[PDB]
Formats: sequence, C-alpha cells, structure tokens
Amino acid sequence: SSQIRQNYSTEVEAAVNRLVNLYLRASYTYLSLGFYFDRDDVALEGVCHFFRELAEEKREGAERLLKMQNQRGGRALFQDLQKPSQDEWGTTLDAMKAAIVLEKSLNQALLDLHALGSAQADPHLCDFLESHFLDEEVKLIKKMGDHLTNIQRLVGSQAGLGEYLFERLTLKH
Amino acid sequence: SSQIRQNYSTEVEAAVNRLVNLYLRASYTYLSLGFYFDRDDVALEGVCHFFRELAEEKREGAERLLKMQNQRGGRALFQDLQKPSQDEWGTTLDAMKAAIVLEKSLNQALLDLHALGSAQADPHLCDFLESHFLDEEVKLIKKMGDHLTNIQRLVGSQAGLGEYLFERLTLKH
Amino acid sequence: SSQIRQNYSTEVEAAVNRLVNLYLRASYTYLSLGFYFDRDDVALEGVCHFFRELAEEKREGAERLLKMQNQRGGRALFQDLQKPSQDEWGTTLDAMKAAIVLEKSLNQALLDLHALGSAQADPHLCDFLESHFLDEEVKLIKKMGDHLTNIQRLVGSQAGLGEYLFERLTLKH
Amino acid sequence: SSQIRQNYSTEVEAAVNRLVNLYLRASYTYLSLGFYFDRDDVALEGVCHFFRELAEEKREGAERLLKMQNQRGGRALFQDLQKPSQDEWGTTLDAMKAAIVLEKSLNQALLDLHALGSAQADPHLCDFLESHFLDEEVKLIKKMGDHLTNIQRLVGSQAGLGEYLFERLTLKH
Ligand SMILES: [Cl-]
Ligand SMILES: [Cl-]
Ligand SMILES: [Cl-]
Ligand SMILES: [Cl-]
Ligand SMILES: [Cl-]
Ligand SMILES: [Cl-]
Ligand SMILES: [Cl-]
Ligand SMILES: [Cl-]
Ligand SMILES: [Cl-]
Ligand SMILES: [Cl-]
Ligand SMILES: [Cl-]
Ligand SMILES: [Cl-]
Repeated sequence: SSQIRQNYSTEVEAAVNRLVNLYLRASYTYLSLGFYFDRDDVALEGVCHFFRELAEEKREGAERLLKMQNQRGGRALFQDLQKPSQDEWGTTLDAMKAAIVLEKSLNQALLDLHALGSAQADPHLCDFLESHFLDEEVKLIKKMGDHLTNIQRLVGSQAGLGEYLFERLTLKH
Repeated sequence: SSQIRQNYSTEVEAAVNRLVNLYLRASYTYLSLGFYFDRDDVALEGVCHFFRELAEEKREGAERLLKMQNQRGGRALFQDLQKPSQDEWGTTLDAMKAAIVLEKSLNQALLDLHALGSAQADPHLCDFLESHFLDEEVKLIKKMGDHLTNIQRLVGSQAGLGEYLFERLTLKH
Repeated sequence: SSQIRQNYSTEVEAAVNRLVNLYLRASYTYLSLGFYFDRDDVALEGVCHFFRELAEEKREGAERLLKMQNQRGGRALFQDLQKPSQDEWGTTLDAMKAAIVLEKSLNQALLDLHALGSAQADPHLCDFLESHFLDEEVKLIKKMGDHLTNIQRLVGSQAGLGEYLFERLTLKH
Repeated sequence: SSQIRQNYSTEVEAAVNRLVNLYLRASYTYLSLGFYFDRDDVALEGVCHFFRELAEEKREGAERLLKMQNQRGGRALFQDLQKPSQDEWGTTLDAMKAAIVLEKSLNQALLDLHALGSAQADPHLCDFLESHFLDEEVKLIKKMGDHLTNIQRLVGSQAGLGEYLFERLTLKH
C-alpha cells in the first residue's frame, strides 16, 4: 500500500469506490431525466435544465470522492454503470418523485459511510463528508420537496396547465 | 451560358428557382399568419411577432438562394407567388400546426434538392444546403414541435386562458 | 412516432443511441485514466489534466448526440456503461497508446454512422457528423500521435526522466 | 480555573500544549531543512523555499493552537524545543522522505488528539481540528508523496541532473 496512506481502512476505501459508482449512476439517471424533458413531445425546457444541472453536480460529487480517494492513498476502482431505472419518466411530478427517491438513496449511502468512518475512527473521512456532501444533500432534498409540493398543488388543479406554469415560473430558463 | 458556370446543371438551376418560389411563398404565408394574430379580435402579439420573424427568415432564405444562383452562373427566374392557403388561421394551435406542415414541405424540398445535387455530383450545392438550410430547418421544426406540445398541454386544460399564458410566458413581446 | 420526425430512419436512430453509449464509455475511460495519473505513486499532474479534459470532451460529444437525437424526433435509449478495460494504465506511453486506440474506435464508429446516413440519404446526419465530430477526431488523433512520438523519443533515452520532462514541458499544468 | 472554561478537560489542555511543542519542533526542523538547501554546496533554491514555507505553516499551526487554547480558557505551557534530528539532510529525495515521516507524526498526533476530544465529548476541539488541521495535513502529505514519486523517477535515471530538473521545473523559484 501507499507511502502516504494513514488511518485509511480498506473498508472505507471500498465503500468510497461504491459511492463513486452510486454518484456516477445518479449523474447518468439525471442525464436521462434531462433529455426526456427535451423531447418534442414533452418539451419542458426548464425541467430539462434542472435535471442536467443535477447531472453535473453528481459528476462533480464523484470527482470529488475520487480526488479524496487519491489524497488518502486509496485506489480508485471503477465498475459498470447501470443504466437508469426508466426509459421514460412520465410527468414533471413523477420525475420529481423519482429524483427525491434517488437523492434519498445517495443521502443514505452518505450516512452509512459516515457511520463506517466513525466506527473506524477516521475523522478525516467524516469531516470530508460533512463539509462537502451532507449539507448539500439536505439542501437539495428540501428544494426537491418544495418543488414537489408546488407541482402537486398545481396539477391537482389542472394537470397540463399546472405543469406549464411550474416550468415557466419556478424553473430557470 | 455564363463565363463562370462550372459543374452546374440545368436541373439544379431550375430546382433552385423553384425553391426560391417556395421560400417566398412561405414568407408570404408567415406574413398572413403574423397579421392575423395582430387583429383586434385575435390580439396575441407574441404570436404575431413569432410569425413575422419567420416571414423575415424565409425571405432571407430566398435571398440567399438567389445570391448562390448568381454565384454559380445560373439565371434567376421568378414566377407568380400563390397566396396563402387560408385567410383566417384559427387558434394558436391551428396556426402552429399549419406552420409545422409548411416547414416540413420546405424541408422536404431541401432534401429533394440535396438528392438532386448528389445525383448530379454537385458538391458545392450540397455543402451550401448543409451549411445554411438543413440544420436551420431541423432546429426550427424542433422548436415548433416543442411549442405545439406546450400549446396542446395548455389548451387541453382551458382553451382561452391557455393561449394567453403561452403567448405571455413562452413567446417574445 | 414524432410530429417533427422527417427522413430519420430507425437504423440511424439506433446507431445514434449506440454512439452515445460509446462516447459515454470513452468519457468514463478517460476519467479512470485521469485519476490513475493523480495517484501518489504515479503523480503526473499534466497527464491527469490531459485525460480529464478528454473525459469532458467525450461527455460533451454524447450530449451533443442526444440533443441531435431529440431534434430529429428520435428517442434516446440508455444502456449500461461498461467499465474501462483496465484498472491501472501503466506508463504515460502505455496510456497514450490506449487513448489512441480508443479514439480510433470512436472515429471508426463515426465513419460507420456516416456511411449509414449516406446509405439512408440522411444529409442532415452526415452534415452533423462532419461539422462537429469528424474534423475534431482527426485533430485529436493527430495530437495524440504527436504526443506518442514525443513520449517514445523521450523514454527510449531514459524512461523516468523522459516521462517527467514530457509532463512538465508539453502537457498543461 | 478560568471564568470562561467550559467542557475543556485537563487531558485535552495538556495534549494541546504537547501539540504546540510538536508543531514548533516541526517548524524548526523545516528551518534547518530550508537552510541546508541554501548551502553553497547544495544550492537548490526551490527546495530551500519549499521547506521555509513549510516552516512558516507549522509556526502558524502552533499559533493557531495557542489561540484556541486561550479561547477555551486553558493555559499555554512551553517546553524546551528539541533540535532537528539531523544536521545535514542528504539529497532532495532523503529530505522529502524525512519531511513525509515528520508530517505523518504530526498527523498521528492530530488523530490522537481528535480521539481524545471524542472520548471527552469535546466537539469544539474535534471541529477545530477538522476545520484547520486534518484536511490540510492530508493535502500536504499527498503533495509530498507526489513530489517523492517524481524525485524517485528522476534520480533513478541520473541523480544529479534529476535533482536539478525537479527543483527547476516542479518547485517554485
Ligand atoms: Cl484496514
Ligand atoms: Cl440495470
Ligand atoms: Cl466529524
Ligand atoms: Cl446540365
Ligand atoms: Cl393559390
Ligand atoms: Cl456534401
Ligand atoms: Cl426507418
Ligand atoms: Cl466490461
Ligand atoms: Cl454531407
Ligand atoms: Cl478535566
Ligand atoms: Cl534532541
Ligand atoms: Cl466533530
């Protein structure tokens, strides 16, 4: 093992590699979400831009994990990326539910890794997660919950019109 | 024939003149679309501006074909311009369908002319179409499809209100 | 199929989806190349930055294919992304050979798709490839060949010192 | 004890004083490293500047610990500073190994103090270490590992020439 590696367990190393995979899979899911909303028969540009920016954020998350892995003297291992769970994502409401579910799985993986670092007495790992991932997920998920609430309120009224209004007046375009 | 004319078939020359006519007819259709939406009893300014800008684009297309015709040593021939297929264009939805149909006819004429240039081994013609017309039509038609989808979604909900919202929140004014 | 789709064969649609997959796989290969060179026991920063920028370029390629797919009225389908062919990439020389091999596979897939568009008389497809992919690959591959030559010349002399000099004096850091 | 002191154990107080001593000793080691490389018969200016900047960083570390000690109502106690372990530091490679060893001892003392704060339920201490010391050491040690790798690769080739190239092309001067 590495000349620099110190207080860095194999359990944490491997879990960091799994987390990289989860983040790249999320990024890929968000790419598929974004381009679904760009279809001519869906055509909600602000929704497309929302999911494409999330694709970027998740890729950046992964990259940040990989940088850390190298900083600790671990070794990055890449595995196959599973395709997104759906080919078509339904309405804005369906999509935003799927996104929240996804984020909550990432958040749980983050919390599991934190618990691992704590069990291994790896405070650098814990600090790294706290500083760059945990707060960001909480803020993201809150934002998604808020969006969901606003979508629900809109489409309960009139589904088509509601979706158009959300995209125009809440989402960036 | 011309001192400069080289690898420029009469078949292509004539088809370029027909394409100029199609483009000027489209321009004229779009003028009629634009001013319909400016009527006091229709009064959707953003729709009027959308179709007037398309009138301009099609005129520019024609002008660009005529410039090319002269560059190749062909001779521009003008024929009568047929009036637009309708005097009244119905709703925003009806209008946007009519526009897509029109664009798809232009696009097909572009593809037919490209196939002609290829059969005649006229790579300058093909390149000219590729560079200035084919990509532009594809982008336009996609934009129109997107608009149509958004109009459909809006007016399925409530026809009058939907149309007003589209014009205010998607179209430039 | 789509309201906008015109002269867009299912053969081309499917091949565009396969090309997206190839590009995202290349992007992922380049991510693994980049982070290998960031390991404490490899530590060639300019090499890492070279491969990370290529990761970005390939992702952008894919995104550009997906945008086009939607513009034509095709439907994006995502499949599993295969992990990179190696976990460790050897020397700068080995890595640059692997990269050239990869680029040449992309280039061949581009040429195959071009031949398909030509057989299907899809000039928009051909133009799209010509404009955004074919020239870029040729330029890239030439650059990689040049790098390879310079690496070979350097490491034939003294392997370690040569590699350090290439990274410092040719690569950006 | 102090009017302000709260949740601040004597065990932590004393360990903070020992850490100040370790940091000032490291600073002094780095002063000796820096000036060795400034000798007329060694004359590697970039190496001298690298170690002098590290001397400064370690002094700043100590100062930051002392500030914190006072903030918590502890009392700073100074002890003798042991001279550096060597009077002459050999090659750039030998020096960089010695530096990594030193940093890893500081890092271990940081981790031990963190474990102490955790055992004492002193979250302010833990946070203080996480925020200002743990990440910084990890980044430093990674940088030193990278340097070591590059030095090794260079001097395996030709010792004198390699050392000169590292100093000129990697180190700041
Ligand atoms: Cl372990
Ligand atoms: Cl799967
Ligand atoms: Cl913590
Ligand atoms: Cl002829
Ligand atoms: Cl008529
Ligand atoms: Cl051509
Ligand atoms: Cl077909
Ligand atoms: Cl595989
Ligand atoms: Cl072509
Ligand atoms: Cl106590
Ligand atoms: Cl001593
Ligand atoms: Cl903490």
